[PDB]
Amino acid sequence: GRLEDVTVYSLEDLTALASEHTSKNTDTFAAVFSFLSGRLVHISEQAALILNSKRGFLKSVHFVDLLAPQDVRAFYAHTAPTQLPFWNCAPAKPFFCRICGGGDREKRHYSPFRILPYLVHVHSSAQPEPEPCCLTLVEKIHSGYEAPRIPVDKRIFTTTHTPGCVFLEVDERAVPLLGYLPQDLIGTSILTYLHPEDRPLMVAIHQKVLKYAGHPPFEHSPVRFCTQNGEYVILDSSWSSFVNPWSRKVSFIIGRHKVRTSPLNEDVFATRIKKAASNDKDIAELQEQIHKLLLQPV
Amino acid sequence: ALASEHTSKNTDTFAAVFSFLSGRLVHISEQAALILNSHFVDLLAPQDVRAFYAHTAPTQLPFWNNWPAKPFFCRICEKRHYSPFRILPYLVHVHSSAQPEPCCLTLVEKIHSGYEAPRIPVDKRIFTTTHTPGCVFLEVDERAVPLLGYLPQDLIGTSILTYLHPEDRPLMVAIHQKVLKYAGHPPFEHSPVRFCTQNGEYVILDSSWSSFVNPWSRKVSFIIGRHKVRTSPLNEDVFATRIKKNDKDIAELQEQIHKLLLQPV
Repeated sequence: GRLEDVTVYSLEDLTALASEHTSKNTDTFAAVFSFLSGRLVHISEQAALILNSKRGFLKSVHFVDLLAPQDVRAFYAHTAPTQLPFWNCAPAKPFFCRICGGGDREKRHYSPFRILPYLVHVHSSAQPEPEPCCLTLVEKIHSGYEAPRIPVDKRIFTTTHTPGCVFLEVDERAVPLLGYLPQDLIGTSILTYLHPEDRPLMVAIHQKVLKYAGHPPFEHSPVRFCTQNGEYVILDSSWSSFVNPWSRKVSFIIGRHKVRTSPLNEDVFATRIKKAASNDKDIAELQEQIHKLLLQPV
Repeated sequence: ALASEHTSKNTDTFAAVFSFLSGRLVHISEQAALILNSHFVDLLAPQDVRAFYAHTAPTQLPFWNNWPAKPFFCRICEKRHYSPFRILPYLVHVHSSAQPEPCCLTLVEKIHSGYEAPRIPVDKRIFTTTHTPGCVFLEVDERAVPLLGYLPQDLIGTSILTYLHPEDRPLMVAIHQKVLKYAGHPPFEHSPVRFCTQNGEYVILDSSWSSFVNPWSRKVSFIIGRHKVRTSPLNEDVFATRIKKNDKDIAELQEQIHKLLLQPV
């Protein structure tokens, strides 16, 4: 089908490919993996240091095997060879993953990474052509409460949720603020992360969500939100909504959250065990009643 | 529930239960659209395999008829043919000689062109879309599938502009001007536009538009349209082979839309 040129690369071209990103700092690497096999065609010399891994081991892994299993689905979704910009018009959408250095399921430490993916072709000949590849610019990220430390007036993030109180969207600013990746939140319920003493508050919030539909956004009472290291952070939030213009019902609820405290353990990404068993009791109670009150048109 | 059995269906619907961490389909309903075999991720079109995995990842699946399920789509077929199918994936558990599996049960519905066999009523030829300030599709409702020929995965991430008749594209500038002007008000109509269905032929779309404005950064966040096809396309099967398959001259248009859509309101 009448196609424009590709720009094909080869193995020695890959050494320099995004040296601008790889020189940014000591947390960045570039990986190129084949859409055919899932194997690494090129990865930066510094990636063994950054993943705490070994150069040999990595030239022979499938990239996905490095990924935390929670993240494999976002990986496949965000790297589909069909959404991908080519590599230089609007182009390049960040996702997140935890990636380990592939140790031995005991010494395996996952760090969170921010990824920019691009499409690329390389070298050899199969039955037709030169190798479709993903170019991945990777960067280790840090808890917003360490080191640098996101300034206080910048500790803001945005989320949206369904009338069923299920998260639809979370902007990337949340990640170093809460220690979760977007995929951890999407499809889960906001109520789960809330302090129990604070969940009933959502009732009045969604009542205001109706009252103020078509009106500017409102504030209410702060709520404690559980970061992934387990400690709570106080959200000071503004809320509003989008009502479907045709059936005038609330389609989603939107929050801009100012994070007003810091946890004690400054590392929101610290490894934690947490029991996820029995707890959806008062949760379905609130979800059911909030949903219910939200069918009132307009 | 925890067993080894059955739910049947019928008439361009059938069930494939397949082995989870495994491969081979356990069960398959006596109904077979085109020639037997005994394999299943294998029956999918190249470009659909990514969706088939996303929507059937064991964690996303709900339990069967519990005490809830959401569609995805693929083309899941000389050599080959490929039809469109609507799917509902579930997690269930099955017995074998191998001392309970993990098991995904899927209910599969062959999809017809809204125009072919049992045509969709004219009053029901409505669907909705959303796109960014940069004219890229974010959301497409299922009801677009039988009407355009494309599965949502073909359209999400691509540009509205691409699909519009070149004759019709520059209405988009004005349609976006009105979006700013009618921001905060109920939907508006503007001149219609023609949309290139998957087979090659165009249809007229009569639409209303509105938008969602970010409440803090007072700029348009996305644009929503509800559309109604006026007129059957030249070809019946909106899914049929498709003939005239390059073109640019779009990019400038989208910078213009994107630039004008920067105005806070």
